[PDB]
Amino acid sequence: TVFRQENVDDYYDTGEELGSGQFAVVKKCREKSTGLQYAAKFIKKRRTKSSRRGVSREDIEREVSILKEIQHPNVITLHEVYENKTDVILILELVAGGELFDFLAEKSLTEEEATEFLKQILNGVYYLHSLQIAHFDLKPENIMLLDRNVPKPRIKIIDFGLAHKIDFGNEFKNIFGTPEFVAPEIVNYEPLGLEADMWSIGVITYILLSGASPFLGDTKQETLANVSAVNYEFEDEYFSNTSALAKDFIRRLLVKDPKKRMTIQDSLQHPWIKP
Ligand SMILES: COc1cc(O)cc(/C=C/c2ccc(O)cc2)c1
Repeated sequence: TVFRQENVDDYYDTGEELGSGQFAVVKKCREKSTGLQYAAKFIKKRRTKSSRRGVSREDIEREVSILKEIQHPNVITLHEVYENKTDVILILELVAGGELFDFLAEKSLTEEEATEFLKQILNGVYYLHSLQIAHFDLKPENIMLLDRNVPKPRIKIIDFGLAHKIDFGNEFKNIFGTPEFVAPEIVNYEPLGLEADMWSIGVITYILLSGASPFLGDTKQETLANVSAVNYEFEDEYFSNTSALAKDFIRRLLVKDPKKRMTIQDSLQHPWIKP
């Protein structure tokens, strides 16, 4: 699938940088014809068949295809896609309140503040999983606020760079996500499905309530070993005033066997969440 090959600079002006990663950088931008503001994600293309630098076109096309399907208040929307010899440039909805991760460093949240964020995450993931889309990269870095100066900020899931359609119940590919947030099946290179996202939600919930990462070791290999062994516990120093029902929600997500883990529908009916 080919994308728009006119120079993006003829149609947009760029501004402040919003984030940069391994092979991509995101810049605030403004469409000249409308004055509307977006986030331009420049993804570096691979320049040879067998290179390790840049992103393969198959991977770029999958991210674009997923983004084109989604329209939900808690997920980023795609506006346009351009390309040139060096980059694919996705013009994405602008979410400018910063990461949940940076918001988290400023506060530990109350259970109400946690559940207000968490319910929005669950609603976005419910939409995705209903479409058989696994995100495969859920973590505070990929949750951005619309306005960080309201008591209950609205959030959007970003970065569909690892997302896959799961039309056969599972996909057998390597997912090099962030060790602190990946499920045991990712660590063990097993077939992957929607369940991996539910584990990540359990990790996110633990962090929201405590400010601490449940599996984090001193090295990436320690973290991955802890994940595979389900080596976590609720430290009383951090959880002493957290309700047992909140701990129960987490416990039913941080389950090694994907088949025994709560699904997204289970998580919405769980007594901690269900109104
Ligand atoms: C590319 O690498 C990164 C790393 C990172 O920590 C954050 C971002 C921000 C993405 C983004 C997308 C759409 C928006 O509207 C606003 C931000 C990008």
